[PDB]
Amino acid sequence: LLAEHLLKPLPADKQIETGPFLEAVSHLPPFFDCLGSPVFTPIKDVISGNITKIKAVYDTNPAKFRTLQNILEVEKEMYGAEWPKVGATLALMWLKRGLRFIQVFLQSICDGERDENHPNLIRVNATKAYEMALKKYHGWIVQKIFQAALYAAPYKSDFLKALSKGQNVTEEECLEKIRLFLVNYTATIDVIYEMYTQMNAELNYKV
Amino acid sequence: LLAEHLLKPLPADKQIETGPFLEAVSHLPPFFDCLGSPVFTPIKDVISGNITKIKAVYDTNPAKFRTLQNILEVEKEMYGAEWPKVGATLALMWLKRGLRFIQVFLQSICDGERDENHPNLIRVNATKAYEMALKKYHGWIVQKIFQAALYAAPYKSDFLKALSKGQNVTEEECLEKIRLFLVNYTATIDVIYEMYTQMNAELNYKV
Ligand SMILES: CCCCCCCC/C=C\CCCCCCCCCCCCCC(=O)N[C@@H](CO[C@@H]1O[C@H](CO)[C@H](O)[C@H](OS(=O)(=O)O)[C@H]1O)[C@H](O)/C=C/CCCCCCCCCCCCC
Ligand SMILES: CCCCCCCC/C=C\CCCCCCCCCCCCCC(=O)N[C@@H](CO[C@@H]1O[C@H](CO)[C@H](O)[C@H](OS(=O)(=O)O)[C@H]1O)[C@H](O)/C=C/CCCCCCCCCCCCC
Repeated sequence: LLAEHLLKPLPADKQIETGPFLEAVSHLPPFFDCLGSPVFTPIKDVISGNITKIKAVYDTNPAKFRTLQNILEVEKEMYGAEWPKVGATLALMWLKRGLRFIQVFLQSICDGERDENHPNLIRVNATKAYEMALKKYHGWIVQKIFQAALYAAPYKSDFLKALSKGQNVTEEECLEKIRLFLVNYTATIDVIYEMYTQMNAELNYKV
Repeated sequence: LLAEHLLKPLPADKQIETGPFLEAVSHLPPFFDCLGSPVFTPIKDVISGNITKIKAVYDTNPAKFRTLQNILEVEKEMYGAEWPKVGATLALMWLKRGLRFIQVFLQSICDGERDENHPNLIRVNATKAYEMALKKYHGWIVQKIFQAALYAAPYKSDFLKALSKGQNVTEEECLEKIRLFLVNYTATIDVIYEMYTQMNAELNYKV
């Protein structure tokens, strides 16, 4: 149930408190265990791992790492020339990309983007999310692994069904709750991308 | 370095002490982080997860769960009709299959099985291991994911190189240490398979 854990709104100064953020996004990886296939469990674990790494660094000193901007600027100072490919900065660099993937996927579904010829699939939505969020950073083996995983994707009706877990709500109602979640989720992700740009903390290497 | 953590020999009564076993096989999953690609990290984590689950159950009562046979017979009693698809029995059911995969792969390399036309690849060895250990239990998406991952497989020379980490030893020496490790490793795995048969604890479902 996405809109039961809305993200906070951005404050005027656009600084994101680390503790609240981590707590919010930590409700996202489990969803990957209700998409119908064990092919997604490794994906839960990849995104959780990013979250766990940021929390581990935050837990060393919450006041020093109070906001996400604090994390980047502090680690830049701590690590010198190995930064930004170290620590929580690297974990959040990759986290923002998974989060962005989810954002683009959910927004595509809610904007009614679909394959007219195969309308209860979610493949076009996942393929667009992947091209926007992830593909730039994956070598061809991983891109092939994505293309294989796409076939385990559930039908759209089943996917919406699992997002409400059985609430007996119309798809229309379901999509409206998703639109609501997307408000502060997109705004937050955009601010994390903008901070990576302003700090020159973004790297373009492929895996 | 495989032969620095040899498995114990089997005792006369062919009972495998749980603590020692777990400690031994826990040196195996890290190796997946030195094969040259992030495609294997999810694999480290899948096998570690099986090991972690068995240890978690063992830690509740070491004396009740002293041997692997103890685990199966105790859980059969604890869980009734959900057994063998529960608890440490299910974790070890899947563990033995990963361990068997590694065994068949290493033994194939050491027996000189190779593609004459592509002699410094390890693909035929991985494909045989997969067919012997795993394929029976994978649906076609996962089989496709395996076929994609096969392309991240290192060259044989690099793989042997990483097993000695840089020891300046001939491949011949390397393979002889692997043959030595394989003695008590194969014997132990075979006893775990035989216990699954004798207990009727083996399930054939696909993922
Ligand atoms: C709430 C709604 C849910 C929305 C989702 C519904 C979608 C359903 C639709 C379609 C299904 C199709 C598949 C969808 C795929 C979903 C993708 C979600 C986003 C995933 C994000 C992946 C990010 C990524 O590429 N990561 C990559 C980079 O990770 C980072 O690497 C860094 C070093 O360069 C660091 O190590 C870093 O670690 S840390 O310590 O700094 O934290 C670490 O996190 C990571 O390598 C890729 C992971 C994906 C797995 C690819 C490999 C799979 C191998 C499979 C092998 C199996 C073969 C075995 C056969 C028996
Ligand atoms: C020391 C020497 C090292 C030797 C290895 C060198 C090999 C190098 C050669 C070639 C490389 C080619 C790939 C090689 C593959 C190696 C395979 C190693 C053995 C792996 C064993 C897999 C076992 C397996 O199939 N497991 C399956 C069943 O697991 C069990 O499921 C149970 C329920 O039915 C339980 O949940 C159970 O959990 S527990 O709680 O009870 O413990 C759990 O462990 C498991 O589903 C399969 C895992 C493999 C990953 C497949 C999915 C990958 C998805 C990738 C998605 C990425 C897409 C994202 C794109 C951005």
